[PDB]
Amino acid sequence: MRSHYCGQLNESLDGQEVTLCGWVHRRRDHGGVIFLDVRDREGLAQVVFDPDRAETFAKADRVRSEFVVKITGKVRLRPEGARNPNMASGSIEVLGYELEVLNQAETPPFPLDEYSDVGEETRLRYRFIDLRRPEMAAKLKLRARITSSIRRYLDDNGFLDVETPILGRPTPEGARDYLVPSRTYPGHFFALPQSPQLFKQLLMVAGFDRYYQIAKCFRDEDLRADRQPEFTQIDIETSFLDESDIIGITEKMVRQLFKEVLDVEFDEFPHMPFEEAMRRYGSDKPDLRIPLELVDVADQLKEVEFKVFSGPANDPKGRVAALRVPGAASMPRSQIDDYTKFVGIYGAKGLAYIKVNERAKGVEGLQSPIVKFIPEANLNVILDRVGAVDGDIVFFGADKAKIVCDALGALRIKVGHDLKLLTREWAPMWVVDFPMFEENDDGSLSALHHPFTSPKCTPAELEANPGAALSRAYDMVLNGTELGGGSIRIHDKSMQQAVFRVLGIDEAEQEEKFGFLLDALKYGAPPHGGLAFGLDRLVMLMTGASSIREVIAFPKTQSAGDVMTQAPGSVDGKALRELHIRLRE
Amino acid sequence: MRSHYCGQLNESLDGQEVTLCGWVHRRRDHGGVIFLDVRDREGLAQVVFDPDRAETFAKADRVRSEFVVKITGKVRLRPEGARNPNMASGSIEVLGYELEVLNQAETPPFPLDEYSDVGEETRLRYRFIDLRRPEMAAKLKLRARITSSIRRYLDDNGFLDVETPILGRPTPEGARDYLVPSRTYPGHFFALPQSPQLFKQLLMVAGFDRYYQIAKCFRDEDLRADRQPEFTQIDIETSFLDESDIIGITEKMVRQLFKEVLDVEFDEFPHMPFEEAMRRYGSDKPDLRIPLELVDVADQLKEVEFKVFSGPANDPKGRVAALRVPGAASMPRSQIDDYTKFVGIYGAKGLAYIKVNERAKGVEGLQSPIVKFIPEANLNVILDRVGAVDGDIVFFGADKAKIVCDALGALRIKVGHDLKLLTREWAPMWVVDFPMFEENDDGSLSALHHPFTSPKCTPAELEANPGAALSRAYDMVLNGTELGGGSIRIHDKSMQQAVFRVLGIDEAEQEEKFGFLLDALKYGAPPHGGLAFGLDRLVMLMTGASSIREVIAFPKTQSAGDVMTQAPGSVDGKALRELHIRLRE
RNA sequence: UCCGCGAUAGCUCAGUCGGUAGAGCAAAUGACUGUUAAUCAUUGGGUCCCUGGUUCGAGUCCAGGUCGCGGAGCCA
RNA sequence: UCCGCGAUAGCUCAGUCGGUAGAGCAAAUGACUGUUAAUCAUUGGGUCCCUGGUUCGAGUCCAGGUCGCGGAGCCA
Ligand SMILES: N[C@@H](CC(=O)O)C(=O)O
Ligand SMILES: N[C@@H](CC(=O)O)C(=O)O
Repeated sequence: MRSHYCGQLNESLDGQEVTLCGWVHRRRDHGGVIFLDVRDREGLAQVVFDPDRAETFAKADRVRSEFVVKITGKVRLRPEGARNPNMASGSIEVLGYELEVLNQAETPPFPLDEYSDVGEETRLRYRFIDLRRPEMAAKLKLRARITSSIRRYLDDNGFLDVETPILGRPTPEGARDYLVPSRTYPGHFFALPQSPQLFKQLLMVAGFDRYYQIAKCFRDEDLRADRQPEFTQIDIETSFLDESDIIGITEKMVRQLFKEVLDVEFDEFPHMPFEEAMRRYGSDKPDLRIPLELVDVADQLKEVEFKVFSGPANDPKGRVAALRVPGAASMPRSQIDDYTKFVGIYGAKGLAYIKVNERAKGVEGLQSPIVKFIPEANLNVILDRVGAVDGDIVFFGADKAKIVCDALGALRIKVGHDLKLLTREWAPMWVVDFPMFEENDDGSLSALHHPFTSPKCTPAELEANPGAALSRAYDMVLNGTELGGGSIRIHDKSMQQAVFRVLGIDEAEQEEKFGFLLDALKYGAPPHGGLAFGLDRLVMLMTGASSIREVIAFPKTQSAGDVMTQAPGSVDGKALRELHIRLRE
Repeated sequence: MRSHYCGQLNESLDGQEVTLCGWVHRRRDHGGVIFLDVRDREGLAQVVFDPDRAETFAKADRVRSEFVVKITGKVRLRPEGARNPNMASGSIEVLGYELEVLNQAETPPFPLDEYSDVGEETRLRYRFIDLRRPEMAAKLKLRARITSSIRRYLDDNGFLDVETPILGRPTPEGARDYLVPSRTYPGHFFALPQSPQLFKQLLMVAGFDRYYQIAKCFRDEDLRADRQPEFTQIDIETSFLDESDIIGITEKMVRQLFKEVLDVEFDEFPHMPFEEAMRRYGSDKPDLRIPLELVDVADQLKEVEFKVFSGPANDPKGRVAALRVPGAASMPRSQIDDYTKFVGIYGAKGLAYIKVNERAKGVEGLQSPIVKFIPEANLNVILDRVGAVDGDIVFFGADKAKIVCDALGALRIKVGHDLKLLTREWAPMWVVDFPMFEENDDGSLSALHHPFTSPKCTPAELEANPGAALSRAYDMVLNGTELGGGSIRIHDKSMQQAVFRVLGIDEAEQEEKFGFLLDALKYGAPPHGGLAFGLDRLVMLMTGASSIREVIAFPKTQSAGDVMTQAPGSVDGKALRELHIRLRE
């Protein structure tokens, strides 16, 4: 039916006649000559109409925006003073022999025009015309191209595209599970998976050497800019491989992927320990595009008159880190206050600062209310260590380790972006050597990866001082965002029971919830380790998108609702009763 | 860590030493020589041990079934009288230099041996060792290879791998939807999709010319041998194409797929109308491997003494079809009774028959209680038309059209398999020219495809006598099973509202449930049509599997439960209350 | 919801007439240099799906219930 | 659950001091042979998120509620 795509009309097609189908982007009427910009998946082309055939002209005057039309005409090499740079087929035209309106179109709620600041609620309510926009279309086509490349790579390296079930068993240890009432088992529920974890491990026990799957995952947690309740994840699991082999394969994949699509190269991936990343960046996912760095300085603030410093400086559970931000002594007190509230949202009691103006003048030349409570010597070697000179300002996080790490960690990236201090485009890295556990506002512990992660120690050295236990885990970080990660799994069962005990799971749940896991571990489980990628975030980075919603066909709002389909919706009492449940108002 | 896979040890590797990791399939102990059959993803190999290195021997005597071991040895060209035909590396051996037990294994509940009639409940409860069996593994690897080929094809033809959301809006027209309580919208529910239908259509409106997706689909309906509650489906949708183009592309895909994997060719796909398929096979999915055929014969039974024949023979709403099954006059009355009950389960009041023994002897020579109520002439031309001779038997379905179609339709395939009358291996075909609607035990109508299917007539000729309306639908059938199908969609909105009205959906639901559809249709929807494949059934056919559960990693039971993970399970009252619901006992 | 079949050792299953528990395989131990579904011997192993009822007595009979398989309904 | 920002024509938004509704764009109509974000003119277009309360009077003020965005909690 169609001869060629509009956005694929080259100069070589001159003289030839073409039949193209598509939408009417915009129409320009001069009376004696009518212009149409016809759009399809490949781009836009221009069709011109003269009244020598007044019927086609009549079918050109009635045509409005976003009409679905089929045009047959001749490819005319357009004049030199009429060539369009933006249009890929802008050095060419089509004289319209015959036009047909395949379908009419009502006026599009928002324009598909250059720089129209719609308007995300409206773009989501009419997502089916929002994706008409070449930008969105390019993003989605890019996502498809990406998954194409990844699938190709993983297939070429002996991985098996295996599907794992969505309807699974509900357990109360991981993230909040979406529940599905069972019609056949009243009082029981299915649960949507956060990850095909247990299943992929079983597939390793099953003898499949290498498994991969681009799988749907579901978390009933609240949303954020890079977090959706329903997210697609690139699952990978292998047998008889250590962490070096795994990070090797996955890194190789990411490199090949970035070279196939964006055609970029990454030099090398720095392996950074968790401790270091927390020490000098205050984040488990450092943004290495920002040269700003946290520097410990509490060693010089032990016997100082200022008490909010010497407090945690002598407290082993906390620290006092400094943060030099350059040329910013000229900061208005307004901005300082904004930053103090900002570090406030992460738990910081306040935000001490030192404005450096003249270091040659000693204590004076250092504008700050704090400069009085700190001796000149300590002060000077602090400014020396932090690398500050005239014009800079040094912020201070002095509190519990977690608090200063989080507050200065976030302040770092914030003032990093606010001053545009990004030093490179792509900053890939590996965060390695994690702790095995962490405590959550309470004596309760939780694995910072997942309870199936292999510890470095033995099952005896684990239930004794679990805090000194390291995990065989590893995360991949790109431009401050977590591309993904994984770990080497437990296969000793005894060990698995050890970490299950230390996490508060007694043998009741061990048998009832994770019984099949222990079983599979006892019936000959091989050394296996894996990794997962957040496909959504990956595409968000590769496109350069602001939000995850920009790289998802039909995303959801912060309340996990879809404005286009009005989901979630109401269900009649019949189907509700059939699932053996009642509501409550 | 591993040098080579066990099942990839060729003769060329002779002399070379290899390190292979895997499971211990079975062990044979002769005392002075120990034999191990080591298995991995590629197959089995044999490792031999002599006591000249008694430590490795000690690590060979302790080893039992399904132990996870790593063996380093030398590839020895085994003697001629010891070569194994079944084993791919059976003309070779490995003398074990050093062995290491990577992990021990408890005795496998069922054996992984040749012809052990386990035992599907046990195979499902321990699915992680069931998939160790080379057969299951081969099935899954085949499935992966299939999806690989399909993805490759569709990608090569300008289709876009786009993901559609799982959490959608609940509607009460299609199949029973699985519901998901909303934590943020109390009293409202999400619903798992039966198909990405509306979404794929929106993606057609969105300007993406060609879309495909291997998507998860969910139906809360009871199960069968080829029906699961959670099934994977190959979704396809295109714009600006008619049914001929679509059936062309999809058929081309299936051909290429069958040639890439099984390396078979299909001659041509016969296009059979719905009416014909129902007339001479009594099924919308004919098994063309069975030469047995239904033949209308009611025209000869108008004024006959037998009343169960002449009843429906004069009734326009019903018919009298005959079914000749050859050489089966020798059938025991037991088998006849079994068949009568069998056609009984499909609504047939009974099952009249004629045993043909001697046609030269006239009415006698025809053993039957019915032969008395039917004149000799009519009888004889019936036997002539049905093609019966001495030794054959002719069954009769005389009832309402639906009843005889279903009962004889099923009897046909049953006696087709029971007598092994399969004439070819692959019988591909297209069933085309469906009716638009059908009534369900009630004045209520339902589209036999789906309410978005394009009718052949106009929106006026549709609300008037809807029974004379044909759909632009098409199904692909292989060996009697439905591989899939699709149709050309509605884009007139007026038409969509017409079929929505005739299906009992008032403008209330039209606005509330399918509002976004009508909207998208009004804002410039192109002529689009699509198709979907049941990937599960496809793999079931290509493998030659008995059940769908054989080609699914972790399938479910007839009550939609998983015996391995004990799903569905119970959830604590906290998470239950958080989703704003209560149970009832 | 309906029809039909089924549940006994780790696995496949027999178990009569209602009379108080068996085989093969597997496992553990033993012997053996060439088997490849190794052979051979010794030994261990029971919530007869659950719950009740009739019996002096229940794997066996009755009733209800649970689970697994095929089908009908259902599967736009 | 908490912090912050936000809702006015189809779209982007102004709306003062509480005084009874506006712009640009879009649409419909008109003119024009060369524009490419065409130009120009005429005309149409309001559930000021919802619900109440104070006022002679509410887009404006108060209270509760709904929705959308960023973040905290949360996200094994
Ligand atoms: N599924 C894990 C990663 C893995 O175990 O591979 C996660 O999402 O953190
Ligand atoms: N999704 C439809 C087929 C299609 O519309 O393509 C079905 O399952 O019957």
